[PDB]
Amino acid sequence: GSRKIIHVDMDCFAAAVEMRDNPALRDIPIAIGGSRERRGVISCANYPARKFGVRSAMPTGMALKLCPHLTLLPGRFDAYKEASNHIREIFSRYTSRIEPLSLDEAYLDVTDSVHCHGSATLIAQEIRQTIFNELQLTASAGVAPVKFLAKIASDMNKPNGQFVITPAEVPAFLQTLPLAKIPGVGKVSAAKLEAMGLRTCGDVQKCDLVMLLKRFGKFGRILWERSQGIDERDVNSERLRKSVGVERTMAEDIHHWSECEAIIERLYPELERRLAKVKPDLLIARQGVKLKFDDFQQTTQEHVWPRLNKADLIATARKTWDERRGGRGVRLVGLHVTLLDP
DNA sequence: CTGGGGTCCTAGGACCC
DNA sequence: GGGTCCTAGGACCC
Ligand SMILES: Nc1ccn([C@@H]2O[C@H](COP(=O)(O)CP(=O)(O)OP(=O)(O)O)[C@@H](O)[C@H]2O)c(=O)n1
Ligand SMILES: [Mn+2]
Ligand SMILES: [Mn+2]
Repeated sequence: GSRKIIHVDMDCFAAAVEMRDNPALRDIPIAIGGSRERRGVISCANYPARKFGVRSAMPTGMALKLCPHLTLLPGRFDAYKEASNHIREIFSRYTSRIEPLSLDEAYLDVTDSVHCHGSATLIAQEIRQTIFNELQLTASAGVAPVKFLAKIASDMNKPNGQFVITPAEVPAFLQTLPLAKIPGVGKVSAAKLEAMGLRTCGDVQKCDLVMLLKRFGKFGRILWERSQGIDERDVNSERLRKSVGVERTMAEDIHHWSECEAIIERLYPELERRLAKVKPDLLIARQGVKLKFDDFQQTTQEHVWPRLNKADLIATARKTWDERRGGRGVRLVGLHVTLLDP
């Protein structure tokens, strides 16, 4: 049919929760990210900091080259987690059809709700307001007939605002929309479809689908469907965690197995505790390890295995350390585990 | 000067048709 | 010629 979707997105989420519990940071540049001593990167940044040009996923070295007086915080999870619990409860009051994406996001299908006389625009306005009133944080909304447009619109108005796209607005909206804003079209593909001349949807709309399944396979279909603004994906509230990882990047590389083993001794207890919260008996499907060398190439060894076992990890890492390092430094060691199927 | 937590997609070989 | 599991890797998102 024609549904009503509401992408809610907390505005620079982890930064906002810091500014509220510490109003001193309200107007001075702040970021959450690992310190440059540790080779970290920026998670999020307040608006005083984005002035300078600091964005998420930026190396901390560069965040300070463009904003020296940047206050760097490590980050507090629950403070973000507890806040993200509340917003989800607030969604619960309006629908049960809630697809949580990350901590600050949520797709909401409201097609079958009469909370605000069946107007998605108010329901969105309500959640944004009632989140503000009880958590003292601001949120932003995107209303659309489908999932990906509701998300694009949530960044449309950006800070403490919303943006609505009706089916009559859609065909014009997609003429000028660049492929890179379509969630799932990141840097590499954006660069590639453009080597073929395709920068906006409207360029793809005049293209052939037979060939787009040649050059891109399945991804060419998804591209083609939304360059057409078709998106059948349903708001699923049932998705579960499939895997639990713990990984670490160290200040200066390591070159000897004894060091790598010393790291594994310390990340295993965290992986145990984390997996305990979900499987108190530790039964799993596969476990494995992950190295990242200095040439940034990354390798994985993982094999079917019944229960989180410390000694098999050290074993498997050691074997990977031997036959795949080629005597390069390694900047990252990590442990992984794939959950059982239920 | 490049995190840490994840998701989904691809592809070859193995296994069992 | 199948499906499906197993494994490794890559693009992508917050
Ligand atoms: N690469 C990344 C990107 C995001 N994050 C995490 O994602 C959160 C919100 O996502 P987000 O993408 O919405 C950013 P937000 O802070 O909310 O800015 P906005 O107001 O424009 O939406 C941040 O608070 C970070 O912890 C990360 O850890 N690594
Ligand atoms: Mn956000
Ligand atoms: Mn978000």
